[PDB]
Amino acid sequence: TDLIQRPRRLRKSPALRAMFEETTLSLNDLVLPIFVEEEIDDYKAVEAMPGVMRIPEKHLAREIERIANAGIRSVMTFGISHHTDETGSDAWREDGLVARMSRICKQTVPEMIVMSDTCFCEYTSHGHCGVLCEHGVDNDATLENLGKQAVVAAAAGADFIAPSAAMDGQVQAIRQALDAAGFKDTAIMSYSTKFASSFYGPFREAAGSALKGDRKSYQMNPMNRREAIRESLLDEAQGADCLMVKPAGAYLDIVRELRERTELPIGAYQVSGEYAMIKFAALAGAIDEEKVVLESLGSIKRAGADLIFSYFALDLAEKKILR
Amino acid sequence: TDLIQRPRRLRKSPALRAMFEETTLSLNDLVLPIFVEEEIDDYKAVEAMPGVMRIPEKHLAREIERIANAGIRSVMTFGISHHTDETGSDAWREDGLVARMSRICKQTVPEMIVMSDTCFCEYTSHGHCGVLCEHGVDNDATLENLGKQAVVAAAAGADFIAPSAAMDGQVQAIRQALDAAGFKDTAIMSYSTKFASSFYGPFREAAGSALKGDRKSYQMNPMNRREAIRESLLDEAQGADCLMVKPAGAYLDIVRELRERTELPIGAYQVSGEYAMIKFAALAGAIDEEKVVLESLGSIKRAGADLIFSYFALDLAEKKILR
Amino acid sequence: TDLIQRPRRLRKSPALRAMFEETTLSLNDLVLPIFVEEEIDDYKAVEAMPGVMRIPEKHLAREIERIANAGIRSVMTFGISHHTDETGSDAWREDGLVARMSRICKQTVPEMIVMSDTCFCEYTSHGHCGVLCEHGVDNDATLENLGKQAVVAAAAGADFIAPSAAMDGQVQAIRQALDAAGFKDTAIMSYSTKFASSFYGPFREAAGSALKGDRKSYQMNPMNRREAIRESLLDEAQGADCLMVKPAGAYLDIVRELRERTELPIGAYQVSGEYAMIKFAALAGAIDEEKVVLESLGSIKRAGADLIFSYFALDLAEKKILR
Amino acid sequence: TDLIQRPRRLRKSPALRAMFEETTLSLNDLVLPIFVEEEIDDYKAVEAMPGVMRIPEKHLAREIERIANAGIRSVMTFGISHHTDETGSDAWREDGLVARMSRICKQTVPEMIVMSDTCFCEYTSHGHCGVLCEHGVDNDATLENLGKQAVVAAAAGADFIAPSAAMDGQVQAIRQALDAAGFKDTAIMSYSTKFASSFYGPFREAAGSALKGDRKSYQMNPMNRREAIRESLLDEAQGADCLMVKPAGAYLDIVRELRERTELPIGAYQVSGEYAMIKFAALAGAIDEEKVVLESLGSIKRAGADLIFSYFALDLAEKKILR
Amino acid sequence: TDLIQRPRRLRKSPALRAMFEETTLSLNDLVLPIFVEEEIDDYKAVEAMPGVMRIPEKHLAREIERIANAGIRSVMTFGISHHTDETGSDAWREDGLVARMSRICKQTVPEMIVMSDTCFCEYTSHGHCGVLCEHGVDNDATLENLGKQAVVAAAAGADFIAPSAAMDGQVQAIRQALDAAGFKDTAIMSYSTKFASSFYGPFREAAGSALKGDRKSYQMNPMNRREAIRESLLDEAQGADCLMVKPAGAYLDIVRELRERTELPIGAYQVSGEYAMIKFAALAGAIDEEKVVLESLGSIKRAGADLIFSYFALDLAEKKILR
Amino acid sequence: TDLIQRPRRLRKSPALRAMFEETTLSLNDLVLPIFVEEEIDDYKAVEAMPGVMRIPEKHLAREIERIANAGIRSVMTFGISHHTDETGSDAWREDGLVARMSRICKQTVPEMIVMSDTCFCEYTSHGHCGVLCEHGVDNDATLENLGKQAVVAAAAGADFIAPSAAMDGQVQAIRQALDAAGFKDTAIMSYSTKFASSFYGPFREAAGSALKGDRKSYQMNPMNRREAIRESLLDEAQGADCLMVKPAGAYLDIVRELRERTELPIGAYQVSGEYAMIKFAALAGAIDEEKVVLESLGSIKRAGADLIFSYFALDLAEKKILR
Ligand SMILES: *[C@H](CCC(=O)O)CC[C@@H](*)CCC(=O)O
Ligand SMILES: *[C@H](CCC(=O)O)CC[C@@H](*)CCC(=O)O
Ligand SMILES: *[C@H](CCC(=O)O)CC[C@@H](*)CCC(=O)O
Ligand SMILES: *[C@H](CCC(=O)O)CC[C@H](*)CCC(=O)O
Ligand SMILES: *[C@H](CCC(=O)O)CC[C@H](*)CCC(=O)O
Ligand SMILES: *[C@H](CCC(=O)O)CC[C@H](*)CCC(=O)O
Ligand SMILES: [Mg+2]
Ligand SMILES: [Mg+2]
Ligand SMILES: [Mg+2]
Ligand SMILES: [Mg+2]
Ligand SMILES: [Mg+2]
Ligand SMILES: [Mg+2]
Ligand SMILES: [Zn+2]
Ligand SMILES: [Zn+2]
Ligand SMILES: [Zn+2]
Ligand SMILES: [Zn+2]
Ligand SMILES: [Zn+2]
Ligand SMILES: [Zn+2]
Repeated sequence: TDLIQRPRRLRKSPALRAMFEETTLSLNDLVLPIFVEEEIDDYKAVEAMPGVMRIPEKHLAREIERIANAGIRSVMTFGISHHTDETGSDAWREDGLVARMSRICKQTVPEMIVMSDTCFCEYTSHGHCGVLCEHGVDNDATLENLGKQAVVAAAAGADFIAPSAAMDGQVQAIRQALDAAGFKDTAIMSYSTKFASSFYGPFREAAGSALKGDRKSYQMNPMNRREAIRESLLDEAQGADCLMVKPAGAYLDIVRELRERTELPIGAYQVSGEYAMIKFAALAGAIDEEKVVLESLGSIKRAGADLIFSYFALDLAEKKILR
Repeated sequence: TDLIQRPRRLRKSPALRAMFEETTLSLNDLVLPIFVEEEIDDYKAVEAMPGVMRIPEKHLAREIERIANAGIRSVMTFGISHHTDETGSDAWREDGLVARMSRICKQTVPEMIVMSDTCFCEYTSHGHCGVLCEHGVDNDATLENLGKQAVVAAAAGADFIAPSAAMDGQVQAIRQALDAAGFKDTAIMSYSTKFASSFYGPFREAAGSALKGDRKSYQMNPMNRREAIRESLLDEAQGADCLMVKPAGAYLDIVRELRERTELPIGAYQVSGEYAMIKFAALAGAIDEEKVVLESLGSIKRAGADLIFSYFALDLAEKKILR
Repeated sequence: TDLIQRPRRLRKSPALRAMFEETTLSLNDLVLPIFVEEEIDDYKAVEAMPGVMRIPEKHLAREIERIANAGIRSVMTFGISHHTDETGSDAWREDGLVARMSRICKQTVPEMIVMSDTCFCEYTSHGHCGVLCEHGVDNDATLENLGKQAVVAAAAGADFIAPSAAMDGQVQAIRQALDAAGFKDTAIMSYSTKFASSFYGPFREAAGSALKGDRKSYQMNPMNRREAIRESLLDEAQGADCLMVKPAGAYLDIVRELRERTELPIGAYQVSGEYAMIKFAALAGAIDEEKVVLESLGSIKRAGADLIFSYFALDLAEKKILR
Repeated sequence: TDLIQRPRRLRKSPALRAMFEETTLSLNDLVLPIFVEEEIDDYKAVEAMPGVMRIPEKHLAREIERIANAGIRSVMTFGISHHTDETGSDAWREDGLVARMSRICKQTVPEMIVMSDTCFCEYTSHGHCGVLCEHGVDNDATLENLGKQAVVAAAAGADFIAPSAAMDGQVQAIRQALDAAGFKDTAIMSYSTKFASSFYGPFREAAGSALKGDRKSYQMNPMNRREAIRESLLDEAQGADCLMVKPAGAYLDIVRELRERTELPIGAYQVSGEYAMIKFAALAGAIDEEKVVLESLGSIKRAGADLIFSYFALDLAEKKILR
Repeated sequence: TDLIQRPRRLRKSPALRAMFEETTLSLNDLVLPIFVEEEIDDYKAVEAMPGVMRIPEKHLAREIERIANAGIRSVMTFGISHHTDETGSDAWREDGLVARMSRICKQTVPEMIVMSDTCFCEYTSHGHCGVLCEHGVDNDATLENLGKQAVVAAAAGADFIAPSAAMDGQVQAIRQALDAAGFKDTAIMSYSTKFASSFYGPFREAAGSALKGDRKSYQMNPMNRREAIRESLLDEAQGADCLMVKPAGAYLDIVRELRERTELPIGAYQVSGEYAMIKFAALAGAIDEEKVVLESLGSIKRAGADLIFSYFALDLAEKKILR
Repeated sequence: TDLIQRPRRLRKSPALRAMFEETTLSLNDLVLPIFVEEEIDDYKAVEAMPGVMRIPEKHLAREIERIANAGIRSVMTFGISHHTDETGSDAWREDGLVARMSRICKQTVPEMIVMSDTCFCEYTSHGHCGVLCEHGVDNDATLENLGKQAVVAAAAGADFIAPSAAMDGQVQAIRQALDAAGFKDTAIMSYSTKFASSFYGPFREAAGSALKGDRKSYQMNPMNRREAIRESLLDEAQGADCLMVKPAGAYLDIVRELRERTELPIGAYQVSGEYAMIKFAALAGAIDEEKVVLESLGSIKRAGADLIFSYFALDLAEKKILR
């Protein structure tokens, strides 16, 4: 045949493929989500997320040291509340679970970058991400509370306040609140593009969010690509230090489009449902877990993500699979 | 607070979200991959693909009628061979499994759009997609054979010849051979950007591909986004009627980038590993299968895919979930 | 003051800066240029390149093993000739220095990616990169000879034929000659954009190029950015597998502009003058050598280079500074 | 051979190359950095920067007249302090070294465009670019001081206040301060994109900055190209009259990307380490200093810089190498 | 008022404006059009072009020496014919005026870059730029003759063959004829975008073009900007070494649009009508000639022209106004 | 010859050329500049602008009726002052020449769109466009006065206030001033991109501006294309209703670049020097005035101008050359 162009020439050997690989994945690209349950004794297994367990608050010092020894540079904290109410007020109490998870992490490992999930669905009796109303989740009532929670977590040592409530103006609210309390240097990792996904079931079981309905009046429609970009750019305008796309696995088109529309770092969340789909397919012997995990995380990097939130990070770190 | 812009305004009710949904998915967007096994009597369950089964050649006429009655408009045929050899020559036999699958489908439902998968990994003793040589898979020898296969599948009635061998210049070779044989109107559905993915294990089980090594010397590197675009644009230059990204699920950044680089239709293959990942977490109770399938297929459409190859297509049709 | 945007927030600690670093450099990005001198016994120090030495052909098998063991994946071969003449014909001798360098490397480390520098300035009595004529360097006569050289270097095992003669149509000539001789799978690493730079003095000393005038009638003008892009895009049109910008150091605007104009891999040559500039200020105590080398190579990667030709590569490998 | 396109046609002679040269370099493109040491008698040689010497304040009138007679249109002043303290308060004293270097230059040569380096690393006991804190260099404490120093240098006659502290909001601070003191016409040359480079060693020896640690908590990461663009555009937003990339030699990709993102003039700093690398390689006889200097400065122009800060400017001017 | 942005800041002095000037004009940018009349003894003044005169062929050797000594690097030759006929055949006579003008210039100043105007309007009895037929000017018959003219001007030493006949495919015809005759290195300066302008009256007077009608059936419509770009891009596709916009003065939007659509060098012809307009208002005392000429030529450079054909070039050179 | 593409096909006849002409010029595209001298009796001829005469204020009613009867839709007024002082205060007197020229025009012809030139160079003793200072023309002292003049001309009936002072923030100043006085509906035609051209000599003689020096500290440098765009976009930001490029003839590249950077209407001024160059070349019989005038104005339209200020408009209108 007559072909000047033969893409296969650079695919002949492992060495050639290595030399021409366009995207790299390292441990530094990973942020590890940790679930911490207050007022409890033993680690609790999360059924829907094989390998994942609620860390007892009294064992957090031990765990964050373990995580840090594995090479993990960062964690995103999620608390399981034993003090849920109507407005999730435990979250903004100077000594509530939110403040303490941060405090225990920063005090045990000063160099650990601690990102504090910032919401109310794990602390409200109804399970919704804010103050409920005859209306639904009240946007501006919630903004006030997010700002209050932001200040106590910032005071507790959190490096990033990561608003995941999907409230309009959330970044501005929190930016205004941190600044006024003297936390002008505390960064905001905004879950800027957060879809009303059906992939969060395993996470709600693990973080114990008591929601019976859905989050469609605040988390955005999965189908809306132009809206997804607008969501994140409104947060860049508001001062966010880092932007994010969640879920990440089935939204790589969003990640890539966003990368082309901002100079800001972009995080991407490999959600619980993705973790779950890989784990159960591997358990059924249908796929090779490690190859599938590396290809998955690699694609997220390829699409333009600077940071990836992944429940596989520790195992990848300890088993020296990523360095 | 004072916010003029409130994305949440159009999220208040199901009616508002329906009005403002940017992407829609119909039954028409789906192409159904079918496994046909010659010389057998009972349908065989594919263990790695819960719900999928090999159709006995003797029952193909009944199954294609069933699919057509469900409202499925197109299928992609894959055969399980009982006559494999070194070069997979049964594939270009005027009456081999490949020609017969097309013949039966088109004779049974003349309006059925039949896409014939065009390779050899299912017909070779070594399980590689072409002629093995001291070299590895010999590109040009395989081009010769792919052309011969093309003419007999077209001769049997295939509407599209779909090369999945990942050989350079495969679209040009198939186009010349078809035109020369008087099949200038037969279309080419090129598996233009086809990654050396770790997500095809379930498929190889279902199709009986006898491969011990890998396809890394022809299928392309998962990490190479620039190369991915170049792979499809080369096929556009050689005459493909339709391009394709495979896998789809973890490659929607690629689908989006390609959509913006061509005016040609783009197919996306929701591969066996993606199907198994959904099926197995649904069976373990971790996710809602239907919600996850529709969100996954919807994402593929949102990223820019015009057609989606999906194993869930017949259930979606029969359960009237998509019309 | 009141600033919402504070770039300094992600600069506070080594961990934060590591997380947000946009570019990374690995050992894999580097290609090692090697000088091999036939008919000699002792390694010769190149005075202008502190630390570099000509490898005796008799010791090449030992040095290529040493480089391969350091983890270097690829080399670019340069010979010092003891059999120079008017047309540099030893370069296309089935058993000349050029063929032998490749033969030895590939025989010794089969997995070594061997790029054979393809020119004549090291084999001609006049030191010009081709056939001298009343005219100057005769483009088309040199094209003929470059093709012949290509086939014998491919015949000896070179993985890439790297034309550095700066002759028009050199990639097309080399591609036709290779294909015709049955080397359709041999790749071309074109020195596509190669400037008539004043930074090659150390290299000419090390390679023994016997040139009294300059190369301004073939190598291109350092000031011509539009022409630079056009030079590489022409080579893309002629089939090059990889393009290149040489020198790299003072031409990262060119690397960036080319990166945005092609999907092809781009190499960048950190030339001898750049190496000498770093080596000599490091020896005078003016800078920290290691910090400067890594920042320089990192910049080349940041600008868009996929591969970097660098004389510092073996020290970087052995001192485990890059992996 | 058959080539319609022959790039070499316009390279045949010096006249042709001259006619088609795309980029030009003149003396007007150069700004000369001068080091002035107070309370001293003799010129002090800078070991790390051969040819460069600290000018005794009492000899500044003589030197700026010499510089101006050579054709140099502009200088950037750097003072060596004999009055260093905790906050570098000498810099904002109406008669401190900063104010006097400007005053002596503008009064001796009224047409000389004087740019005043605006920072504190040459005036602080610790050597850091601002007010130190338990925290590190205090951003907003430093902004106040930069504004105060800006007003006295502006009052002393400086044409450009050139903030090189790498503090967020620095341009706004200084713009606000000059305006309020009635210096609304005084321009700001912002070191808008200033990297935490390893190429400043020779400069710190010459300007005597007493820093033991590093500037990584304020000067930006060398590897971050998207961040580099954002840095400069934030300064355009803040009112800067001219933008700048420093270092310039190994950041030509940054210079070019920035040129494409703003209508503003862009300066580029050929730093001390670059000056040093060229001087020591030339001293070792490895390169031709003049050819290498002109090619270096030419590339900076080629990449998009309107002005170039260069320690070679005077010699280039006196030796009538550039006009 | 409160304005952060004050463009006036960099306009305060001649030194500041010199520093920030974005475009420069040198003697090197200019090409001098020369009129040579065979069989005459005295230089003839062109009334419509104050200052321009026809050079007697007998004095051409003296004038080309004069131009070369002024520092002019290139000329465009135009002959006044005493041997005109129906097809302008003296133009392709091995020893006709066209060949002789080149011969004399190149023999006298070998380094002179000689561009030979390539047409027939100066050699035909009817004054049209080619072969007249029942049809009008016959495109393909004129292509034949333009090729023959090309080879004899190249044979005489012309560095560039400049077709100004406005015939379709003229660059391809001239390129084939040159290559075939062994002139593969002769360049083509195509008058690629050449408008059917009303500004050539002075030129026709000076060149003696005997035309009674117009050139509207070959030269293009002044109003057609899309067509203008298409005209030059077609010549790029046919191999031109350099493109051109003629006239220049009232077409700088075209120059700018073309600059952004090609990487090729672009010439711009400051035509006779533009020269006469400047000369006559300068003579009537309405404008300052020198200031207007430099501003006009500067504008042409600012718009993107690499070379400018200008009748003012020798005065500019001799009066040392441009170097 | 073999040419699929023949641009000449659509040039064969006047009908074809007419059908495919891309740009049109009509009378509606023209605004006519008128000079009105107060306290005088007879029309005064402008020597430098043949055909142009100062209209005696007492004859303005007659002239604007004549102009309006010719089909002219608009005029730009310029007054010749008999009451010049230090600040040009006649311009903001409720009954000064500025207010009266507008009043007489709008009252005689209510439908006439009257644009009022808004500056001080025709009313200041020194001839500069504003309040002089030890500094030069005081920007903000001038802004106050421009606002005051804007209000009286707006009150006098002017439809457009056209600031031609080249003061920073001029549009904002005037927008603020008109709004506060209740002239929120009065439009601003900003001479947004106004170069320090050498083409205004004839205009200064006609409008009698007493300037001995130059306007280079406020009108912008002719060579600065990026600055030219920034000038106009700052005015769009400030609220200008229409933008403008002056001069227009030699700045068609600017006009085209601006057209691509804004949705705003763009005016272009065919200045006095252009008018003068065409008139004197025509008088000398060197060019055809009408063909040259139509081609000139046509090019300005072609480049992107919506409106053209032209001294030829009335003659073009009366002679029914444009309709
Ligand atoms: C290409 C890849 C199959 C393989 O490599 O085995 C042709 C079939 C694509 C679908 C595979 C799947 O669904 O996993
Ligand atoms: C091209 C230029 C070499 C020369 O002109 O002598 C091939 C080698 C590139 C590397 C030269 C270096 O490292 O200086
Ligand atoms: C093309 C047009 C000449 C014509 O049509 O007479 C070749 C010469 C261009 C320069 C003409 C001028 O300077 O007016
Ligand atoms: C976003 C929404 C979670 C929810 O429960 O709605 C904040 C946490 C994201 C992680 C979800 C996951 O991993 O599935
Ligand atoms: C920027 C930072 C200098 C430093 O010492 O950190 C201000 C001066 C730039 C010149 C540095 C050089 O020339 O090396
Ligand atoms: C702009 C500047 C005129 C000046 O005299 O500086 C306002 C009027 C423009 C018309 C000038 C002309 O027609 O030459
Ligand atoms: Mg939001
Ligand atoms: Mg392919
Ligand atoms: Mg080339
Ligand atoms: Mg900054
Ligand atoms: Mg043409
Ligand atoms: Mg302005
Ligand atoms: Zn929540
Ligand atoms: Zn296959
Ligand atoms: Zn060479
Ligand atoms: Zn500093
Ligand atoms: Zn002609
Ligand atoms: Zn004025």
